[PDB]
Amino acid sequence: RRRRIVVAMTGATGAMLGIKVLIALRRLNVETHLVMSKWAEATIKYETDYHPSNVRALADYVHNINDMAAPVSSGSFRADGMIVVPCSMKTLAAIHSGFCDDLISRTADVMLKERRRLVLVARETPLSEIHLRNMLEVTRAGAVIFPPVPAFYIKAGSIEDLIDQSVGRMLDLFDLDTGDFERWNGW
Amino acid sequence: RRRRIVVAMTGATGAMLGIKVLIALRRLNVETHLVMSKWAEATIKYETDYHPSNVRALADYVHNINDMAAPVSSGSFRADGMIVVPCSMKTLAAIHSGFCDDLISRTADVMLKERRRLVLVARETPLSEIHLRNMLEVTRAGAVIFPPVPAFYIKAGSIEDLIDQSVGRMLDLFDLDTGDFERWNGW
Amino acid sequence: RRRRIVVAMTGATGAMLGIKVLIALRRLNVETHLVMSKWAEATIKYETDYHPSNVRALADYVHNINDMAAPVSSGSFRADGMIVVPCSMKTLAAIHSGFCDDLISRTADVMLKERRRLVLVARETPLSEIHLRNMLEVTRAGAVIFPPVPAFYIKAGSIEDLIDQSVGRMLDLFDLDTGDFERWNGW
Amino acid sequence: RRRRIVVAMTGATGAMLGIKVLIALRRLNVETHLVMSKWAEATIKYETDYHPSNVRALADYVHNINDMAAPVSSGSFRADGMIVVPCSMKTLAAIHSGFCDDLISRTADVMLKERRRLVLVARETPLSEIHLRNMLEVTRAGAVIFPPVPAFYIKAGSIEDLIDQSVGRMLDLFDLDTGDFERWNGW
Amino acid sequence: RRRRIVVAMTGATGAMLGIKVLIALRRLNVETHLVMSKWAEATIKYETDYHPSNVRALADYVHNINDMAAPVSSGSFRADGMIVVPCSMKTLAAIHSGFCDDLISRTADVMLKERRRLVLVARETPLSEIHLRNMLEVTRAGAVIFPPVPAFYIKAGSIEDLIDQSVGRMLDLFDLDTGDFERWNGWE
Amino acid sequence: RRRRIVVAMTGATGAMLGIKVLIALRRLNVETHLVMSKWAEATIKYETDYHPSNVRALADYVHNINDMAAPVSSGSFRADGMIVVPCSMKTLAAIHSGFCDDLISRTADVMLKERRRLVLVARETPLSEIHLRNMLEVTRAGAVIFPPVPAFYIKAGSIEDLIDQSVGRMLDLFDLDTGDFERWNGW
Amino acid sequence: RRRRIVVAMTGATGAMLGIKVLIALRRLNVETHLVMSKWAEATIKYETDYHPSNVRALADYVHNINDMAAPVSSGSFRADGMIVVPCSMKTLAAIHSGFCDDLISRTADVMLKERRRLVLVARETPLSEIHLRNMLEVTRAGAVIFPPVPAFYIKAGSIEDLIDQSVGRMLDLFDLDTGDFERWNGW
Amino acid sequence: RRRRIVVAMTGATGAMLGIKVLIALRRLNVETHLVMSKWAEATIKYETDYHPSNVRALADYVHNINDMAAPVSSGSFRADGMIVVPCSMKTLAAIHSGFCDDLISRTADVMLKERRRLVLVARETPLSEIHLRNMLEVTRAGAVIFPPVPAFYIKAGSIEDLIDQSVGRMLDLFDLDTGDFERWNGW
Ligand SMILES: Cc1cc2nc3c(=O)[nH]c(=O)nc-3n(C[C@H](O)[C@H](O)[C@H](O)COP(=O)(O)O)c2cc1C
Ligand SMILES: Cc1cc2nc3c(=O)[nH]c(=O)nc-3n(C[C@H](O)[C@H](O)[C@H](O)COP(=O)(O)O)c2cc1C
Ligand SMILES: Cc1cc2nc3c(=O)[nH]c(=O)nc-3n(C[C@H](O)[C@H](O)[C@H](O)COP(=O)(O)O)c2cc1C
Ligand SMILES: Cc1cc2nc3c(=O)[nH]c(=O)nc-3n(C[C@H](O)[C@H](O)[C@H](O)COP(=O)(O)O)c2cc1C
Ligand SMILES: Cc1cc2nc3c(=O)[nH]c(=O)nc-3n(C[C@H](O)[C@H](O)[C@H](O)COP(=O)(O)O)c2cc1C
Ligand SMILES: Cc1cc2nc3c(=O)[nH]c(=O)nc-3n(C[C@H](O)[C@H](O)[C@H](O)COP(=O)(O)O)c2cc1C
Ligand SMILES: Cc1cc2nc3c(=O)[nH]c(=O)nc-3n(C[C@H](O)[C@H](O)[C@H](O)COP(=O)(O)O)c2cc1C
Ligand SMILES: Cc1cc2nc3c(=O)[nH]c(=O)nc-3n(C[C@H](O)[C@H](O)[C@H](O)COP(=O)(O)O)c2cc1C
Ligand code: DMA
Ligand code: DMA
Ligand code: DMA
Ligand code: DMA
Ligand code: DMA
Ligand code: DMA
Ligand code: DMA
Ligand code: DMA
Repeated sequence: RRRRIVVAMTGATGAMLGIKVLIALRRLNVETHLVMSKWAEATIKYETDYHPSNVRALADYVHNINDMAAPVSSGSFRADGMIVVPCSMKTLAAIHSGFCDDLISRTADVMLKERRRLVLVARETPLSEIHLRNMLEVTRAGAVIFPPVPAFYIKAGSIEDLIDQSVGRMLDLFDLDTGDFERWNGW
Repeated sequence: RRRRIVVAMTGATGAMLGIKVLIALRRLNVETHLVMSKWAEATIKYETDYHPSNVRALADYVHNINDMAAPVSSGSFRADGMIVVPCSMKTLAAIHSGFCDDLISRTADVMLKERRRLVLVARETPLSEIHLRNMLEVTRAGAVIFPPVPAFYIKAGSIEDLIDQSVGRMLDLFDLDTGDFERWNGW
Repeated sequence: RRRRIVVAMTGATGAMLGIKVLIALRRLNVETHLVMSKWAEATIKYETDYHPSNVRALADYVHNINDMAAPVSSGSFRADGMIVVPCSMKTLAAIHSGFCDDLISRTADVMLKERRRLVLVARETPLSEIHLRNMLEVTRAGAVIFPPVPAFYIKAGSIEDLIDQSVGRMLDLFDLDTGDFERWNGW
Repeated sequence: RRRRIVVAMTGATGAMLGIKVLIALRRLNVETHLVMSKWAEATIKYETDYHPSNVRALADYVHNINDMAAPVSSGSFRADGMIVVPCSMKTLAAIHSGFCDDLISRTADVMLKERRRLVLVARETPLSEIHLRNMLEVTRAGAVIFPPVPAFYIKAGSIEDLIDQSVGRMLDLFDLDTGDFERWNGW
Repeated sequence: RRRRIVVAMTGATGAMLGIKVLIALRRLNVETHLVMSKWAEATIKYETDYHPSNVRALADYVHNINDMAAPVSSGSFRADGMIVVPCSMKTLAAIHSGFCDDLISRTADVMLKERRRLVLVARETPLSEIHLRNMLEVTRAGAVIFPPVPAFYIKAGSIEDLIDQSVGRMLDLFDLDTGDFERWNGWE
Repeated sequence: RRRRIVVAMTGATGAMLGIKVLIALRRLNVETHLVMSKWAEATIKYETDYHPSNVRALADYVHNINDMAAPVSSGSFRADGMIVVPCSMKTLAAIHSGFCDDLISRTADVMLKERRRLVLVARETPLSEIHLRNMLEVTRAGAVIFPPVPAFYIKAGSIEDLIDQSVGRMLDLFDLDTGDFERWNGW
Repeated sequence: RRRRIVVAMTGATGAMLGIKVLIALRRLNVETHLVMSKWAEATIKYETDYHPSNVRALADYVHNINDMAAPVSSGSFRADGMIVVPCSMKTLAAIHSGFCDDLISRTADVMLKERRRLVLVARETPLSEIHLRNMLEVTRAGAVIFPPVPAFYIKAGSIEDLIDQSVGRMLDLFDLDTGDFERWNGW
Repeated sequence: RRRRIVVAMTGATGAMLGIKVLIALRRLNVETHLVMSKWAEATIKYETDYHPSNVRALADYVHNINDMAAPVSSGSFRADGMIVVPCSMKTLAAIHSGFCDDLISRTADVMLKERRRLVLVARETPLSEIHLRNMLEVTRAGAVIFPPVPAFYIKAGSIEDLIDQSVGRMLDLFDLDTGDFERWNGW
């Protein structure tokens, strides 16, 4: 019935990106399935005013990071995509290597084998050859690398305006239209 | 005598990153050599309150984008590094491919052959396999890929605070200390 | 203004190598930051007369293996080098793959992206194609593989004499001279 | 009816490893064929109390390094394996490249084409990309790389104890049990 | 306390390039360690008015090509870099393959493993796929390929002027300024 | 009925090499088709006594650098080979990449697809990994890389002697004998 | 005026192939330049009735294996091709690696760079991955691998009949027709 | 109880090699399973005095080339190895590509997956890059390439003497000793 998208958050800086993804997906009437890593919860508390319990309330369903029996861990579970936002280099490497020992990496591993859209908001700078090799080869395996670089051409008035443009551009990859930002139409 | 760094700006969004790099380098008593692409001047006018003539005044020397006889185009010219900020995918590809048909790509080509530090603030999202292949292989050739992703863990109060942290992290790669941002020291 | 070097120990045999690196680095007035793996602590207990607390007293600062918020885990933290001594195949693989899920592998991951010297005293024999592929490719990413093979040409009288020579050659890679071993100068 | 093993010594430090291999193999009733390089003889004289004449007496047969007509140089010659101990980087590269211009490299070249066990006690530190590429690719061709790294977990009392453990683990690869060292069996 | 640079000469044409490197480094108070191959000595005799004994006098220390126990053959030996000038395809291949069976190739092999600057003035034309593969892959291992192609834009009045510029550009890679050639500064 | 050879000059130093190639080819009764890049004309003026109009007078036919409709730009046009002398790194990369947006790179692109001899006098030092990758891979596509390195073994009396020898060796690749230099015949 | 072909013999079994190549080329009015390795001379003596001096008399010119100043060692020397018959794995590896430390490997190295026909009668069985890697990659560099495998379909009456057929097929690669063997034209 | 070896003959010249393999294996008390391709039967008739029915009588079991249900086509069937003698380039390519559309290529495909010894007496000269790519990559997959090149150093008196030596060296790869040829033991 309703479209399903798995939203995974990891311990890279940029926790507000994952929070605003859940808000935008809820408004778009998308059934969300949230998984938060241990260090994702730590960065949520430290960088934002949200508590992990507040972020869990923004999602239709929540699954435990270590619960490999969760419904989303099986390819038979029907879902239409997954976004890891923000995505740490550790989780990027787990997905690239195939070492799927938690629910985030396993569900991403499953999305790739089932040929479902997987978007990794990989946040790190500068990049080593390890990071770039992982990005290139996971891209060839089917994933989409979305570095959250600001779009300064929108003449933003606040940090939130840039984050809203980024979140809207992320969800474009699932053929979803937030209508929350100004798309380019020339000068 | 004074350290020399070539500062190149291209037509990717984020012109304020290159402007604040020139300001920080001037304060650090670094002799700067500025080159601006045609579309870099266009994005400076459109996203910022600066005019190209204002940015040129922030640099000790300015060289024309099409002047292949400029001093910085020769490896015999002594310089200590180059940063392309912001760096478009087009200029990243010119450097990766070796098609050095303007002063920015030629000077970058020269920095790589002379084994001088070259930093590319490559701004694009999402990334295709073309972008990532260019990033990986130019990295193996010696360049440093620095995607300008914000560091939200600093609890920034403004867009300028995030840009200042990014610029300071860029210049760390030249062993320069702005002292303009708060470095991580735990929670 | 002292030089900072991260000393990481893992659960490969040869715990005395890491202990003597700390002792050396202290005598040369280097500020050492020690991280010990869980199995490093076990190997320290089993094959040396030291206790992990004795090892911690040899370092200027100690960080917990699971504390991903430690200062050394960020590239903004300035450091001059990192040595993993001894380095197990497990940790070598974590660094090669990029699966940086503890402080040793994350700090090493940061050293590579910030282009700082990383020395892996990788101890294992014989070597599989997995080990050698990881060594070769992590070398291309910037790390130095240092197998702790004895230099019998020094005509040592004890195991400790051979360890001292190995430790001295390790620290040569950071441009540090222990002056504790006979450098080669003909027969 | 006796098993034949070619024992080759090259000019890497650690000549005692090859001497003890000859002693251990004689104990095990293996017919040994010794080949010593020119710089192996110099190394034997420098760092051991053995003269090359003493080492030749430890072997059943001795062949000249320059004698490409020696029996071991033909694949039609029955042999069960070969160990280069210690193995220099030069000889590792001769075997990797295929430039078989002396009896050691040619016999190793023959062992690989006849699909016989070839162990290279490659001793060098630190390792360059050249060394590791040669190790990885000669491994894929069928060779076993055995860095002589000490097993400190045996809680040794002398340098000789650690050499004995290494020699025993080397000969494990030929399915031989010296019985002179303590194998791991838990704490 | 002085900087040490190993200067290796091989049997590629261009022996004067190595001779002028030794002279320039002496001028810069660099302690030079010279190794000459067998065919480098033949090339010196044929192409120059120097005898190998004259070239050896230009260096602070000279090591035998066959002496694998020379000080420079160990990584424990302190040194800031090595330049092979001129560098034959044979020696380029020895370094690329790792077949380090003489003092020049072994010392270069050691420079690469110790992460020290290694410059190969590789002289050959035209180039085969063998040469180019060796150049590309040894570059990735850390070496610098410096083909001695003349910089005609200096408007030289003699062969020696072009050689002096090449030698100065070589030593730039060791952060050394001979001050004996005109660096580019736009159109004169 | 005469052989046709395209002579292309680019903005690398060494303009006299291309001028002498034209003179040598004229003496050998070869119909030459000249294309000069914009920066080739500037280098001709700067480092030689020739004017570009003098160089055009040495050729049988001259085509404009931006005229993609020139006869030599089509494979249907009969031609026996092409030499780019001197060849910049920029034009080397244009040919390697296939970005054939001027008459020199397009004609070279055509020579490769029609399996005609293409000689690139690629002049640059030192060489980066970008340059060498382009040289290796364009060689595999069919091109011949000819770095203009002097042949001191001819015991030359002037710069012109060494240039004459290089030019003669260049034209050897087209099975042409200038007879203007001394070929090697032993000591 | 006459065609020049370098004939190189190495220390693989099959010296009679090289001798019969020299006889066939003399009959075809080809100027032959012979180079014999040290182990080719030993092989000639052992498995043929020829003395090396008899083989030298079959050639128009002879050059010493260690004479790097011989005429054929330079690309400036006019020559139409080279055949190494028989070709050892050692010499195959010297050519593949580029380690051209004798006149045979240097002349072959020169033939490849000058784009002249090079035929390697590589004789070894079985083949290792080293041998096949060298064969494949030297082929891509321009060489032709000619294993001297007998053509039994000619219905030979002696060993010499099969040798004559191999020699004729070898020289087919130089566009030469010995005319002393029966080519295939159906049953 | 008895050793089983699959003997496959294909349509390359050298049918007598396959016949003599069958005779040698019968003498060695090895249970042989013969498969002949269509063009091997034509080759047997043309260059030997045997009829295909005579060759079938030399084997213990015979299977039809198109019978994909034969016992040897399954990995569950116990067998100790397989030799394809002689091996055409077509069959070499079928095994390399995996296009196992007859019993010879499928049985070889099975031998590789079950990790059993597979020897390909690949006969062709000269070799293309296609042939050598197939040889190299099928070798890495487990097969042994055995070019039937004669060993002239045995000082043979007839064609059959050289064939007997090749056959004995072939079966050396199955740890079998025909004992009817002189192995090398010096001059
Ligand atoms: C405050 C803080 C910020 C961090 N930011 C990043 C980051 O931007 N990128 C990254 O790759 N890792 C970052 N890390 C490190 C990761 O949290 C660490 O590698 C962790 O093991 C990743 O775990 P996870 O992917 O399972 O959530 C940060 C850590 C902390 C404590
Ligand atoms: C307003 C604007 C913003 C742009 N932002 C980017 C960008 O973020 N990344 C990118 O690769 N190209 C961007 N482009 C496109 C580049 O300007 C374009 O590819 C141009 O050819 C690059 O030229 P240059 O690198 O020589 O300056 C942008 C263009 C415009 C007009
Ligand atoms: C006594 C002992 C000795 C060990 N020696 C080695 C070794 O030499 N090399 C290795 O790769 N692993 C060795 N291991 C196994 C590692 O401890 C194990 O793989 C562990 O997962 C490594 O974890 P760490 O790198 O986080 O310390 C040893 C284990 C024990 C108990
Ligand atoms: C005293 C001494 C110790 C050496 N130790 C090593 C070593 O440990 N590893 C290495 O690759 N080369 C070492 N070498 C250099 C080799 O001996 C040199 O490369 C030589 O050419 C190897 O030749 P071979 O393999 O034929 O014996 C050493 C040389 C000397 C004089
Ligand atoms: C006069 C002369 C000039 C030579 N020039 C070159 C050259 O320019 N490039 C090259 O690769 N080899 C050249 N050689 C060949 C090398 O000397 C030969 O390959 C030798 O084996 C190299 O040995 P080395 O590198 O140890 O000195 C030349 C030889 C001679 C006699
Ligand atoms: C005086 C001068 C000398 C130059 N020499 C070289 C050179 O030797 N090699 C090179 O790659 N570029 C050299 N360049 C830079 C090229 O001219 C520049 O990259 C240009 O874009 C090449 O354009 P073209 O290949 O279309 O002629 C030189 C430039 C100048 C002004
Ligand atoms: C009698 C005899 C036969 C040989 N046959 C071969 C052979 O068929 N293939 C091979 O690669 N090496 C063979 N060799 C070994 C080579 O002679 C040896 O590797 C030598 O180093 C090659 O040197 P060269 O290529 O410079 O002549 C044989 C050696 C001897 C003594
Ligand atoms: C008389 C004759 C001799 C042949 N010799 C060879 C040969 O030596 N090598 C080869 O690859 N093909 C040779 N062929 C071609 C093969 O028979 C042909 O490619 C066939 O398709 C192979 O089929 P098979 O491998 O299934 O037997 C020969 C063909 C004929 C008629
Ligand atoms: C947790 C669980 C039962 C996973 C199995 O589903 P899958 O994605 O591995 O595919 P399949 O339905 O074939 O088992
Ligand atoms: C613009 C110009 C004259 C470039 C030449 O310098 P380079 O970097 O190509 O090196 P070199 O000094 O050897 O010519
Ligand atoms: C604990 C912590 C702050 C980790 C992030 O380090 P970083 O190097 O990724 O920081 P940045 O790239 O934003 O400078
Ligand atoms: C001394 C000698 C005979 C060397 C050739 O060995 P080989 O393995 O090539 O012999 P063959 O392949 O002929 O059995
Ligand atoms: C001549 C000689 C003794 C060389 C050893 O140098 P090395 O670098 O291989 O030894 P180590 O690594 O122990 O310093
Ligand atoms: C100026 C022009 C006609 C270019 C097309 O040449 P082409 O070789 O691509 O065309 P064709 O394949 O028909 O020769
Ligand atoms: C003995 C000798 C002169 C060797 C040089 O040959 P080469 O082909 O390398 O010289 P060049 O490239 O100048 O023609
Ligand atoms: C004719 C037949 C039964 C073929 C199956 O062989 P297999 O080795 O593919 O079967 P399995 O894997 O079940 O042993």
